[PDB]
Amino acid sequence: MQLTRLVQVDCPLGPDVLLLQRMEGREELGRLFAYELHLVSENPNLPLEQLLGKPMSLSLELPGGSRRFFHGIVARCSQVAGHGQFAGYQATLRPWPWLLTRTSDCRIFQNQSVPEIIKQVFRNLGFSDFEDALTRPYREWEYCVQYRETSFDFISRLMEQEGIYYWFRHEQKRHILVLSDAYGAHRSPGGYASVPYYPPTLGHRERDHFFDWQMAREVQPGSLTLNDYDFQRPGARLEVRSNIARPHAAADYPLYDYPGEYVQSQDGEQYARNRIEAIQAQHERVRLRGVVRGIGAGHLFRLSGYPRDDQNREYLVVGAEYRVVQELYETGSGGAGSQFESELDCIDASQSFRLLPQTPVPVVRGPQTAVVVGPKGEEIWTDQYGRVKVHFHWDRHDQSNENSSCWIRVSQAWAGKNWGSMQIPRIGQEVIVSFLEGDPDRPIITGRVYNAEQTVPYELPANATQSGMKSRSSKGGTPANFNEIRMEDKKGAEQLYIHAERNQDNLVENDASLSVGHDRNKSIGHDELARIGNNRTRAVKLNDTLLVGGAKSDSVTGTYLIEAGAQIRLVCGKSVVEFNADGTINISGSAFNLYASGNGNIDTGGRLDLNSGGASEVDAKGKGVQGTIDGQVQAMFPPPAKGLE
Amino acid sequence: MQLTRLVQVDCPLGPDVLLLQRMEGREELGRLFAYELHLVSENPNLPLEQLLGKPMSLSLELPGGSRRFFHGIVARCSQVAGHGQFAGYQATLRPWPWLLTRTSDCRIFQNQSVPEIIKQVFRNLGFSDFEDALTRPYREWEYCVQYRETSFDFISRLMEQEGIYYWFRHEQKRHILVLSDAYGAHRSPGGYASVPYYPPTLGHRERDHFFDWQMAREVQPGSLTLNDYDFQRPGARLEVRSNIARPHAAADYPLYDYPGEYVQSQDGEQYARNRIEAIQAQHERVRLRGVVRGIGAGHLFRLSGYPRDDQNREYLVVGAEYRVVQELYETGSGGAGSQFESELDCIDASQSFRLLPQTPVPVVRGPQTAVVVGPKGEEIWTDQYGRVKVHFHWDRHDQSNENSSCWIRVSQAWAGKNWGSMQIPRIGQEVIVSFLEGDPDRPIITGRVYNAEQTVPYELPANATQSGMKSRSSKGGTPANFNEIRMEDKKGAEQLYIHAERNQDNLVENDASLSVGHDRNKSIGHDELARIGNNRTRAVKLNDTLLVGGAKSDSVTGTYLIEAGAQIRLVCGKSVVEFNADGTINISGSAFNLYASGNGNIDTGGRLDLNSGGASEVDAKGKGVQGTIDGQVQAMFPPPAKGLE
Amino acid sequence: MQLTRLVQVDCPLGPDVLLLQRMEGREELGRLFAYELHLVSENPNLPLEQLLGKPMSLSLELPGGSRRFFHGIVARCSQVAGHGQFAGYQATLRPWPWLLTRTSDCRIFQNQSVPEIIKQVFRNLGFSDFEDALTRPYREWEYCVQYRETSFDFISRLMEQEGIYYWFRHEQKRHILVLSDAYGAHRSPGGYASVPYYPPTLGHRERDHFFDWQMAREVQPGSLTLNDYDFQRPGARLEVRSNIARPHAAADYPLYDYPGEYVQSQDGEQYARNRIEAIQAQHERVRLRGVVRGIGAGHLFRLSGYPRDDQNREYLVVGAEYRVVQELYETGSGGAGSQFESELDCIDASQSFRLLPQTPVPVVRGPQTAVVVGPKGEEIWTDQYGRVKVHFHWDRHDQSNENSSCWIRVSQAWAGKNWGSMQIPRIGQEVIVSFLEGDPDRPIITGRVYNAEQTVPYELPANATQSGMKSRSSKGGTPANFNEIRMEDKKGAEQLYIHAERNQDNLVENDASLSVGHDRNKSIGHDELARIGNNRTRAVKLNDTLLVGGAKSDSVTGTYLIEAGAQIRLVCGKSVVEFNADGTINISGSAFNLYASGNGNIDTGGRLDLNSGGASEVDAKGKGVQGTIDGQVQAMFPPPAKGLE
Ligand SMILES: [Cl-]
Ligand SMILES: [Cl-]
Ligand SMILES: [Cl-]
Ligand SMILES: [Cl-]
Ligand SMILES: [Cl-]
Ligand SMILES: [Cl-]
Ligand SMILES: [Cl-]
Ligand SMILES: [Cl-]
Ligand SMILES: [Cl-]
Ligand SMILES: [Cl-]
Ligand SMILES: [Cl-]
Ligand SMILES: [Cl-]
Ligand SMILES: [Cl-]
Ligand SMILES: [Cl-]
Ligand SMILES: [Cl-]
Ligand SMILES: [Cl-]
Ligand SMILES: [Cl-]
Ligand SMILES: [Cl-]
Ligand SMILES: [Cl-]
Ligand SMILES: [Cl-]
Ligand SMILES: [Cl-]
Ligand SMILES: [Cl-]
Ligand SMILES: [Cl-]
Ligand SMILES: [Cl-]
Ligand SMILES: [Cl-]
Ligand SMILES: [Cl-]
Ligand SMILES: [Cl-]
Ligand SMILES: [Cl-]
Ligand SMILES: [Cl-]
Ligand SMILES: [Cl-]
Ligand SMILES: [Cl-]
Ligand SMILES: [Cl-]
Ligand SMILES: [Cl-]
Ligand SMILES: [Cl-]
Ligand SMILES: [Cl-]
Ligand SMILES: [Cl-]
Ligand SMILES: [Cl-]
Ligand SMILES: [Cl-]
Ligand SMILES: [Cl-]
Ligand SMILES: [Cl-]
Ligand SMILES: [Cl-]
Ligand SMILES: [Cl-]
Ligand SMILES: [Cl-]
Ligand SMILES: [Cl-]
Ligand SMILES: [Cl-]
Ligand SMILES: [Cl-]
Ligand SMILES: [Cl-]
Ligand SMILES: [Cl-]
Ligand SMILES: [Cl-]
Ligand SMILES: [Cl-]
Ligand SMILES: [Cl-]
Ligand SMILES: [Cl-]
Ligand SMILES: [Cl-]
Ligand SMILES: [Cl-]
Ligand SMILES: [Cl-]
Ligand SMILES: [Cl-]
Ligand SMILES: [Cl-]
Ligand SMILES: [Cl-]
Ligand SMILES: [Cl-]
Ligand SMILES: [Cl-]
Ligand SMILES: [Cl-]
Ligand SMILES: [Cl-]
Ligand SMILES: [Cl-]
Ligand SMILES: [Cl-]
Ligand SMILES: [Cl-]
Ligand SMILES: [Cl-]
Ligand SMILES: [Cl-]
Ligand SMILES: [Cl-]
Ligand SMILES: [Cl-]
Ligand SMILES: [Cl-]
Ligand SMILES: [Cl-]
Ligand SMILES: [Cl-]
Ligand SMILES: [Cl-]
Ligand SMILES: [Cl-]
Ligand SMILES: [Cl-]
Ligand code: NA
Ligand code: NA
Ligand code: NA
Ligand code: NA
Ligand code: NA
Ligand code: NA
Ligand code: NA
Ligand code: NA
Ligand code: NA
Ligand code: NA
Ligand code: NA
Ligand code: NA
Ligand code: NA
Ligand code: NA
Ligand code: NA
Ligand code: NA
Ligand code: NA
Ligand code: NA
Repeated sequence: MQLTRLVQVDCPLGPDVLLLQRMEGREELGRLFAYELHLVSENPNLPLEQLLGKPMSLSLELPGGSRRFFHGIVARCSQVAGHGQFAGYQATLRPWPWLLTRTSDCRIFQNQSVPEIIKQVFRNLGFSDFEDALTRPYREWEYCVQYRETSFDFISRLMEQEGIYYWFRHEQKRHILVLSDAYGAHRSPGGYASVPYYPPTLGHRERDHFFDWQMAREVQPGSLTLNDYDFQRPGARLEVRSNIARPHAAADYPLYDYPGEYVQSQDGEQYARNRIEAIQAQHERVRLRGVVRGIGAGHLFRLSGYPRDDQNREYLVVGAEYRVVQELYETGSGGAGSQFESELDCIDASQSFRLLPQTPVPVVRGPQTAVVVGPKGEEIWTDQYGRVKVHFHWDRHDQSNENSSCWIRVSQAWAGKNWGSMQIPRIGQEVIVSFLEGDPDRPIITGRVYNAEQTVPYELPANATQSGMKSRSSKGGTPANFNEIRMEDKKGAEQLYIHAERNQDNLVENDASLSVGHDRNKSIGHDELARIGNNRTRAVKLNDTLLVGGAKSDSVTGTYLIEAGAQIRLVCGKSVVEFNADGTINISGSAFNLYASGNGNIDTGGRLDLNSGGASEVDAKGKGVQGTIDGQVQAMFPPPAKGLE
Repeated sequence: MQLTRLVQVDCPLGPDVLLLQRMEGREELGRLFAYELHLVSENPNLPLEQLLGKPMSLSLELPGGSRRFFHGIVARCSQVAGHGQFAGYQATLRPWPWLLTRTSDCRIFQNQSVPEIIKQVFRNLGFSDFEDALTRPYREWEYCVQYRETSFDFISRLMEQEGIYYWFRHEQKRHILVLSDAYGAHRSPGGYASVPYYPPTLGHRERDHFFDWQMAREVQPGSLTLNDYDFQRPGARLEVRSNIARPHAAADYPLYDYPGEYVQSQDGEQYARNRIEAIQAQHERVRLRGVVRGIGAGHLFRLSGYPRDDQNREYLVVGAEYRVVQELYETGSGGAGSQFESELDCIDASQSFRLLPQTPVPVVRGPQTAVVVGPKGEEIWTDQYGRVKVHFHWDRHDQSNENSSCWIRVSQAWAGKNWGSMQIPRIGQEVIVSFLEGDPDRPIITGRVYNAEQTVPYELPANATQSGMKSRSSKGGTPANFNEIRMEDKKGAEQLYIHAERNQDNLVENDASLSVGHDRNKSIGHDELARIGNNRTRAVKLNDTLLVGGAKSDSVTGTYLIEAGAQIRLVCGKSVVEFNADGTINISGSAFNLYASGNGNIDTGGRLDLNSGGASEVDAKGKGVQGTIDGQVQAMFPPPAKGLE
Repeated sequence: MQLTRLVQVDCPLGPDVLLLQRMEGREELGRLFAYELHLVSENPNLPLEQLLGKPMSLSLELPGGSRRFFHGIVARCSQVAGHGQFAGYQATLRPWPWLLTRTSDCRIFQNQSVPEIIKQVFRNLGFSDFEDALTRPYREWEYCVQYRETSFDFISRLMEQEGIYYWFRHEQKRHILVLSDAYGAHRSPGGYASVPYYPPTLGHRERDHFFDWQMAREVQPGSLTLNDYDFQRPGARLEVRSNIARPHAAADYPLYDYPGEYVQSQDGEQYARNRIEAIQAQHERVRLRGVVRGIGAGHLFRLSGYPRDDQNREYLVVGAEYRVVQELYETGSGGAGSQFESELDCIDASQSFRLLPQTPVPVVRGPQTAVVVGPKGEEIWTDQYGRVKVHFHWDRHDQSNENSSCWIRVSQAWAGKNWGSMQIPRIGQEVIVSFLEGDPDRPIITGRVYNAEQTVPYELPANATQSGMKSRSSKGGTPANFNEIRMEDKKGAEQLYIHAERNQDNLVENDASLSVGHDRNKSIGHDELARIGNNRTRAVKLNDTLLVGGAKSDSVTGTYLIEAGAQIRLVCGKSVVEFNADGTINISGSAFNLYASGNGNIDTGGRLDLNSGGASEVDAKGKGVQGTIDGQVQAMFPPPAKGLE
């Protein structure tokens, strides 16, 4: 209210009575300021329930001109027990981004740009009151991650990567964060555009102006060429360069970094461009002092007092540092501007501003594990390059699903040009994830692991000596639908076990050579057809045995030679024929029929005639009958399957 | 001894003569102090053999009260050649933990708590003279590692992780390190419990008290929730939170970190609790100045001079900073307390103390290798989750064995719910070990490697084109007991070789389809039994050959049809039967017998009669005899095995 | 030129007129100096095209003695607008290595030593004007990498690892960088070798000398033992120690680090030696002040004024810090040495100098990928330990080939003593490379990956459910010369497919047991020979069928028993024999011949006689003829192969 006169402070509560003596306000464009206010006043006790966590309003004035009325947060404050004759305080102010320093997350941003990624940490826990004075387009980040760090640390490092900076466009209603870059972004007052300069010849003057200049210049790197890798296009022209030479000795000495974190070429030519431009602020920076109360970090002006036709040009004030000083009364009615002071760091226009990086790159010093993800009913979610998708064990955003990550590559055992090893991670099983050069924005899947839900395949903690690979039917995980190859290396009990869950189809292009040292037992269920082109040879050192349980059937287009070295019997019920190596043919039946279309000869070298001689019976020796054969076949697999109870 | 009067210093050698003027002693609870002593004295030369590496004794006095007689180590000292009129020195003191700064290890601690882990680096190279004033229980660490770092750096970071701090309980006999936490741990003198406060109205007073207060306060993070991963229980409620709000604006803004390094839940609720509590020291800290010689870092007191009913409460002095000043003689007989000075940082009780972390977390910036271990006679030491145990190549503690590590997980190629790849590392062979997020307390096994003792399986540095897997018999490593699958990819000489060290058991659930393009040679040693359920079909385009070396035996329950398209001979020594497609049956023997139980018919379409006609002999064409057959069988494998000499 | 008198500065342009007042020159042996020159002069505008990037020449003089005429680079310079009454400037000088600070590379050095590795970054972008005063030999580095960092940062960290340091041997022609170590490397003037010392009793003297001493000493670590791993010799005595004790309390307290980055033993005993020696500079350092204008960092001298027989010995000045001061005219004709000042840090000889390390070790915080390399025509380049060679995606040095790297080990899935897994990376396919403990000089290959040129083997992005391994013919990558094992896990359509690109050779040591649940179809191209030692048993539950397309041939040394349970026919064109289980033998032909060498009997139990009875024809039932059999064989694989158009 309180127009007696003199001191008028509010927004959130500020007494008009409470006087101010000193301040000390540093800042840099793209950094926080701090205003070292030392107060003194009447009040003994005021609360802490807001004022420590909420604004103050300051009012710096160039009357008849660009008032600078201020409004910003209190973040550290104190009182002082030196004088019980009147209060004394301290009060350092810092802007609203500071209140994103004392905070911390682990959060993933996807398919967003790195201006409007920063809008959300603002908006979700804050206002819309910031502004946009950007002009070119930047990169729309596929996958950006605020890793472990503080939201304030997060936003600024990204702004620094992209050349965005900021300042506070000072407003009489609502405070403002100016998201900016380049000439056509900043702005300044009228008639004020050109500010004075004068050596105050009698020590001091009744006037506001400049009384100091210094132009410091260091040598700066000449060119920062960049390079990255691109597996999408593993042949492409990866290199990118930037160059801003000004004409002098020992200038164009080059820099070079690998991972500049780019995918597409032109974007890497921007990044080299932004980081090259920041370092060239240092090339030429200028140092001033004046008693003028209009300018501050971010402001543009033009100097006219220390002249050169085009030395003193446009000037963006980067870091204004200033002071207030007074021990003022209502005495000597009047009293005017009790002394002030300022100091300055400026630049130009065709020579433009960028921010120097200075922050640890979120320090992911080793691998994590993650669940390879997709909720129920699913088992396989890959892509064309054998990529999968994961949730890291830090997600308060979904029941991890196809949105938990970008696609992540897998590190196979053996991988070549459309040939080599492949086992893609199923959904729900855990992996090892590394990070290329340790960047939390660049996962890569580098191995698998077993846990309590995803348990080892075999008998553990027991047959450690077994090894192999066993798969699982997909869509349907029944604890035994699987193809497996398993080598067991336990002495005396070694084995190689191959299990085809359905069908097996072995193809050998030239020759094959099965050698078994003891026995083979082959048992096929329904049918075998074996076919061999040219010749089939079968040699058995001892007894060859064959039981047919149906009709046996043998066709030979030419000749079938049946040779014995002892004896040949064909026994067929009551009709038994027997050929012997001594040469005695024996035949028994129950009748016989002998027919020749043409002729028949029966001859000897002894006697023949007819009747009496051939045995009364040459018996079939028991076996002959069909029932007997049955069981020599059927003594097979008619097995039990009792049933449980 | 030397009671003239005035200055009385000893333990390790201190002259009574040698006067002291200045000191400057800073400390913080949980940090080292340093006392900037500038001496002057008689002596020109005294040695360096101890005094630089050993104590001094100081004596600060509040006579008629709490004397503070001191005893601590010298760690940096100097003399000064300004005056040959009397000596001048410097002497900065620091406590005994400093003498664990200039040291360094790489050592593993197992199944120990993180109070009494610190007891050993103390005790093994030092004393038992420290104390314990702790009250709650902390975590008993399964696996804790002092990685590369200094013993002083090791102990303090752990104390900082667990909320333990310290101070020195000042003793007239033997110096003391107070391992502490919470109210019921600290302590203080009597009647001294309440110390004075007075603005020394005539500049100065004949009295000891306080003459300054300042209560600085910053805004602090509102809550640090934590989260970790737990593969033992990969479904569990990992999250843990902590909260200490005091009522003000912009307060309850949260923090969040992942790996807080916890296994079990409650312990993570402590860690969030300890780290949240440290940051809330900064919330409210108080700054004092007095001329009183009783208090120091760690001391508790209660102020009474600057009052508020409950503003000035209990006060644990966190960091006392103080001064001595004198140029004193035995003149103006008397002379009293030549001036002193102190400064202070205090806290309360229901608002309790914790340490701010500030030390690099032992910087394991990449993987190591390690030997997977167990001394002789052993080959396989795993557990239920397919874990093994390693020694890292830095052990001066055992011939590495089952105690070298905690169990470490392995990174398989393919791992799923009781299905997937397994090859567990044998004892003696080397691996690659990564560290989760780069923490030296969290190894994980991530790959294998060959070395000079553990050599590549094949012909190296030669058949680079071969690949595969070969196992080894376990318990018995004979350079050829093994199951192997080996693909060789050299053009013209390609091969797939499968080797079963004992037994092979292939199971196909539906169908199988072996196609070989050239030849197969199958040779079984002892027996084959092949059985097919339904039908067996065998078709050969050209000559089918069979040699039996024993008894051939063929049974068919129904019909055996034997069909030829040219000719059928059965030759049996001197009895040869020959059926021909034109229809001429030829039979030769040495006798024949023909019998029919019932009837016999012999018919023609030409003539028959008896005798003269059938050949004198239709010869067996040489082959018939048993000796011949032998060699057609036996021309097999009766091989040599000469013998070596 | 300009001998009026007084001030004589040049090389690159320096006016004789332009006066100098202050300087402030700090340095440390093994670091850059900086000379804080504040100028004042006539000139308003001089250019910037060289002078900022090029030298100045200073001339410090001890007339009648060791002149110190200087010549060094300007790197940051400024002017000042305070006085338009005469100019004012600043000008900080720094040596020529500074101009390797504002630069950056990622470059590999191979089979070179770490003195003459530094020669090239010098020589390729600079002069030969440096010098060599080294005496012992150092390590010839197999593989050294300047990773990301600045050339100045690169050279100094390596010099610090090896104990080399430097200073500038000040020359009247051409400036000099002294690459040095040990006593016999430094040097100094004559008669000057011993410099004075005097307390300037009337405040000041007409003379140059010392007027201050201080000998500061801290306690230092007692011994730094080292240890590394050596897979070449995985059993060897890795440990190495160093020790320099001087006699005092709390001294011999040890250090220990693992990776000291050594291969061979003695070299690690040097590294422990160099790093132990640096820390023992701090053990004893000495602080001086004089008005003498001959000495500077690197200079050796001997003090004689503050005596002790052997306290004041040889003195290598490590860091001289000095000053100039004057506001001089040509007035009071004469005027002499307008005042100067210096300050000092010295050491000795038998106690020798080394550099303290202080630089981030190039921070490779995670893995890269790389192409495993060798240009066209090649597919496999390995060594004896299964190592390959890579180019990292940052090479501007070759079309990456056998010189791109040192040999790098691969991380197999399973690796043991001449047994275990092997798939060595082919040339052109990409890998994952980690770095042991994150050192850019120690790659290790830790996994594979697919990209756009090196594509997945199968149907992607489709049969994700298939897995396996497929190789490729080497020397000849035809998109189907390969051995493959492939498990397909899709329900109802599961399969195990084995493909041998040429030959397959399965060996089973004891038994084998093929069980197929449905059918087997085996088709061999040319020949099969099957042989079984003892007994072959074949049982078929239903119909056994055999078609021979050539000559069938069966030999049995003993007996062939042919048994039927229904009937046996042998049909051979027009001659059909039929034996039946009731006992009726039926024979039909077109003639028959029956012969017995000895006797013949034909008998019955009914009637016989001759003629009338046996059938007019028992027909062959159609099948008998050879054409029919043909197609029962030949209905096989006479397939089409139409042709494309
Ligand atoms: Cl009034
Ligand atoms: Cl108010
Ligand atoms: Cl600054
Ligand atoms: Cl008041
Ligand atoms: Cl607000
Ligand atoms: Cl879109
Ligand atoms: Cl969000
Ligand atoms: Cl763009
Ligand atoms: Cl607003
Ligand atoms: Cl507005
Ligand atoms: Cl091009
Ligand atoms: Cl340009
Ligand atoms: Cl990166
Ligand atoms: Cl591109
Ligand atoms: Cl542009
Ligand atoms: Cl008045
Ligand atoms: Cl411009
Ligand atoms: Cl930092
Ligand atoms: Cl849920
Ligand atoms: Cl979704
Ligand atoms: Cl499943
Ligand atoms: Cl099953
Ligand atoms: Cl044979
Ligand atoms: Cl008979
Ligand atoms: Cl019978
Ligand atoms: Cl006396
Ligand atoms: Cl003494
Ligand atoms: Cl502090
Ligand atoms: Cl004396
Ligand atoms: Cl002691
Ligand atoms: Cl226990
Ligand atoms: Cl121990
Ligand atoms: Cl507990
Ligand atoms: Cl003791
Ligand atoms: Cl005691
Ligand atoms: Cl619950
Ligand atoms: Cl609480
Ligand atoms: Cl961790
Ligand atoms: Cl729990
Ligand atoms: Cl509690
Ligand atoms: Cl006296
Ligand atoms: Cl309390
Ligand atoms: Cl640090
Ligand atoms: Cl031993
Ligand atoms: Cl043991
Ligand atoms: Cl073994
Ligand atoms: Cl063998
Ligand atoms: Cl067929
Ligand atoms: Cl005949
Ligand atoms: Cl014959
Ligand atoms: Cl003259
Ligand atoms: Cl000139
Ligand atoms: Cl220093
Ligand atoms: Cl002039
Ligand atoms: Cl030059
Ligand atoms: Cl050579
Ligand atoms: Cl080069
Ligand atoms: Cl050597
Ligand atoms: Cl030169
Ligand atoms: Cl020369
Ligand atoms: Cl030995
Ligand atoms: Cl020695
Ligand atoms: Cl290393
Ligand atoms: Cl060695
Ligand atoms: Cl030596
Ligand atoms: Cl004159
Ligand atoms: Cl010496
Ligand atoms: Cl640093
Ligand atoms: Cl090219
Ligand atoms: Cl080459
Ligand atoms: Cl190929
Ligand atoms: Cl093919
Ligand atoms: Cl059987
Ligand atoms: Cl008939
Ligand atoms: Cl017919
Ligand atoms: Na806010
Ligand atoms: Na004037
Ligand atoms: Na040039
Ligand atoms: Na679920
Ligand atoms: Na048939
Ligand atoms: Na049986
Ligand atoms: Na000790
Ligand atoms: Na008074
Ligand atoms: Na609220
Ligand atoms: Na042994
Ligand atoms: Na039989
Ligand atoms: Na043979
Ligand atoms: Na140079
Ligand atoms: Na005198
Ligand atoms: Na001792
Ligand atoms: Na090419
Ligand atoms: Na034959
Ligand atoms: Na057909």
